[PDB]
Amino acid sequence: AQDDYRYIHFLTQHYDAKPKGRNDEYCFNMMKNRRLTRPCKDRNTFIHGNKNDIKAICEDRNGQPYRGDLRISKSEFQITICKHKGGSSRPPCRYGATEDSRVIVVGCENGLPVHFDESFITPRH
Repeated sequence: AQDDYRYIHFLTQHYDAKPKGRNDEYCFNMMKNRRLTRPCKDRNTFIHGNKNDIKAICEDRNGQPYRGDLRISKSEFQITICKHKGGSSRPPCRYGATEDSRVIVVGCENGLPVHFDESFITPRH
């Protein structure tokens, strides 16, 4: 069908793949690169994982319906949450990369995963 226009926006924003650095200057170089985080937008999750498996959170099986609209994934995805620590004004802002490795709640629009909830907590954290 080739419906690869819609959630490319989603996978630019959130999804990454290969955090080669899960540090601070990782997230600061992604602050500069992605540039939707000016003047230092604080929290922002990147997801790392298989790209086809992000797509297949909007199956129904491999991401089951949570709260009659939303999806909760099957697989634990890596999430590197660049969460801005320290002084929040001018660059160098830097970021507190707090990694979790957990199931994610996303939401689908159209039947493709568009939304990302950063609200989902595990009962471990």
